[PDB]
Amino acid sequence: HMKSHNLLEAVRFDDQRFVMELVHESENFKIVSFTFKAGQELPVHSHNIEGELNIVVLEGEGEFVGDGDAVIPAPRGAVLVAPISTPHGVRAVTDMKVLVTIAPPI
Amino acid sequence: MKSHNLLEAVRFDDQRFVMELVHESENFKIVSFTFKAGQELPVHSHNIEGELNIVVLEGEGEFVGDGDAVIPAPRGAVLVAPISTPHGVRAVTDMKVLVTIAPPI
Repeated sequence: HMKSHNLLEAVRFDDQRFVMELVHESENFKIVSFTFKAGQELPVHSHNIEGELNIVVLEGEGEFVGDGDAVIPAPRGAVLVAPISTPHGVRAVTDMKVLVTIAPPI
Repeated sequence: MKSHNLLEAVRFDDQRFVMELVHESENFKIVSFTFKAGQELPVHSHNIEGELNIVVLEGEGEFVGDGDAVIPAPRGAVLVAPISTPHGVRAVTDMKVLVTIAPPI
């Protein structure tokens, strides 16, 4: 076991690209955060396997990106749920942090 | 596939916390809980393997465990715990959390 992470207590930016940080990994799920400066992006991708992910916008605003660069607005508190095999990406409009939970883990 | 703006049209109930199913599949169950300040998701556990995570989307609270032990849960805090470890949530301010359970019970 049991533990907490204050994910907005101190965020880490990188001006050249997004920052990826492992929050948790077990047999049950993998939890990772992505911290973006405004305009940065986690490019659209997928892993050709079973399971789903959810992407929760913790801070800032952005877009959930998919197949053909199609976008869903991702305001703070928005959650995207998708199969891991479905192309997904994230684009930050403002400085932004998201949490990704993947189950089962890749 | 599908997105939910969980801080849009937030629903509170004066008498009890509001639980809303976000997503359910074989992989995980995703549920939101919306609390007025002072409301609580009572400490609970199920004797089965798996874990849950609780993400604070808005407001501030406390993650609650065995013996009423607390861990501050500011906005953006994430609790990860076994499903079998006693876990609850207490809202200090009006609060909304997202809970992901894997595998779902």
